[PDB]
Amino acid sequence: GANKTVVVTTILESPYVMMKKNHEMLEGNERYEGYCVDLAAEIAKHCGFKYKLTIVGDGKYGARDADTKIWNGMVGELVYGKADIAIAPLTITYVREEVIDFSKPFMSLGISIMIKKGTPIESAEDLSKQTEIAYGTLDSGSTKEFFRRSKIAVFDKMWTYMRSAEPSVFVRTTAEGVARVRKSKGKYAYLLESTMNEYIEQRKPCDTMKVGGNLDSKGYGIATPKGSSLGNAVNLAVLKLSEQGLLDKLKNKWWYDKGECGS
Amino acid sequence: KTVVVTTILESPYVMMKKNHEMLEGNERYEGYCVDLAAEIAKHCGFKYKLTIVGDGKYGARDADTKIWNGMVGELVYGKADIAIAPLTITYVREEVIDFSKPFMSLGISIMIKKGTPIESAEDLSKQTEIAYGTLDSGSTKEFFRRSKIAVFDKMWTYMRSAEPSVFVRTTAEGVARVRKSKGKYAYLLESTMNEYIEQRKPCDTMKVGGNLDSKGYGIATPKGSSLGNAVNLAVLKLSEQGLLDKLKNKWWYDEC
Ligand SMILES: CCN1CNS(=O)(=O)c2cnccc21
Ligand SMILES: CCN1CNS(=O)(=O)c2cnccc21
Ligand SMILES: N[C@@H](CCC(=O)O)C(=O)O
Ligand SMILES: N[C@@H](CCC(=O)O)C(=O)O
Ligand SMILES: [Cl-]
Ligand SMILES: [Cl-]
Repeated sequence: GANKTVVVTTILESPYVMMKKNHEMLEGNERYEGYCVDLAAEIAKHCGFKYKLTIVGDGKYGARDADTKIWNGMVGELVYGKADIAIAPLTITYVREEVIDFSKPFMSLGISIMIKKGTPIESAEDLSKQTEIAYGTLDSGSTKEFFRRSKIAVFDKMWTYMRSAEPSVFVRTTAEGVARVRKSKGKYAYLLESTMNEYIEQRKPCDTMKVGGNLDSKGYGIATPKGSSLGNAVNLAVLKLSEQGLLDKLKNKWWYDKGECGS
Repeated sequence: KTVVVTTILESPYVMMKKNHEMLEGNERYEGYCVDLAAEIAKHCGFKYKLTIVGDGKYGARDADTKIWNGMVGELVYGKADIAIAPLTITYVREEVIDFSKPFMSLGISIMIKKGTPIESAEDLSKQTEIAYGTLDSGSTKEFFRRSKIAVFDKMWTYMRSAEPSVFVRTTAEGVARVRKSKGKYAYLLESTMNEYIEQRKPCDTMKVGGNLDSKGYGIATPKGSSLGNAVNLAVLKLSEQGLLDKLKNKWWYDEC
């Protein structure tokens, strides 16, 4: 049929998608800025479609309820036909690839540790061997599923602690995890993707840091419903933008050019 | 029936075993990609035959004839069913073959003989005493040829017309040339192979600077192959189980 506006699901996650300072008087895509906003514009230009950015209603990345088998978050938006494409820091995973399609990765990341500066923690093994410093992850995301599923001894030990910790060590948004690190006087460490860790490390008040190596190695992909006619073009678009150096330029723009913690 | 796997002799991905002359079939070979092939085939449930690519090339399309050579050509022209190798995911290749999600990350990197006064690609571009080049018929050469990025464009203009040729036929020859040119040759190659060589005797090379780009190796299949979906899920499964990390540790295991 005639061309239709593509519905893009995304999530309010800095610096991927952020409200512009004057958003209260703006409409449509103009309300937003950030890495994924710029990426969405590039992808759409290369694939030749118009689009509408829509923030996912439940503010979640996407997990499958064990009871009802219903997908929530952005994955759910794609699975149930509420969006045509997800352009967001959405991690490529086995269980998601079973139900949606992913482009080749546009950004690499690994699970990493965020501490308040001066916290006596250097590694995941460090965390697993003590109890004074609590630690947790985001809900409904790939990091929590990583620990839940891991058969690796250290990570399994961490999961058995996290799943039963009281009060809950899990948070609903990345921002909540960051606040919890900043406010807990070194007694909370946050497990999150290295991309978000490195971003926060450059924001005032510059009181956090990433420690140790990454726990795994993965990537974000642009996601489409299985069998979507958009998948092929979007995939080539990602590889073209990568080859041209544009993805590198966008990361520099949003992570480091705008960094608040010096040169 | 039996899946024909095209691969290439490239340490530590695929190597001839000691006394391979008395061995046969898949048993002749060892390495990261040999182990990976075994895991993939187990998860997908097929039997396979490892075969070394006839022309010993990764794959490039000839400008005139528009014929693909190397492992890419073997997939394009139906000589193999799947490629399991350090085969780089690129735009131009994705137009003619399919790739799994990446099983290993890499970037183009600089190898120098230790003590060479080079810190970066920018450094290389702005001098002429030290010659530099890349592998033939591979993604690295194609990257520089295609690049509009100013430093890389400048490097390409020099490399394409340098005499004698700065290009080499195999990775081993690039490394040998670095080691024998007394610091007057730098080799542009993927960080994976750079890091591997860095840890092997005579310990006289090193990787300098950051990587020039960021990409990955994928398992490749002909377009519309029945194997694509299962292979892709198998890679992600192996990744999440931590086995790709274990295999990297094994074959890049630490001479220096
Ligand atoms: C090589 C590690 N790995 C596993 N396969 S993936 O999850 O598609 C991925 C994506 N991006 C970078 C790395 C990466
Ligand atoms: C994020 C960079 N990037 C470009 N897209 S790719 O070439 O499919 C790839 C593969 N592996 C890691 C990274 C990677
Ligand atoms: N990128 C993750 C969310 C962040 C996290 O889980 O740490 C996902 O797609 O689920
Ligand atoms: N991995 C490369 C070969 C090595 C190189 O080009 O440096 C390819 O697939 O072409
Ligand atoms: Cl419309
Ligand atoms: Cl430039």
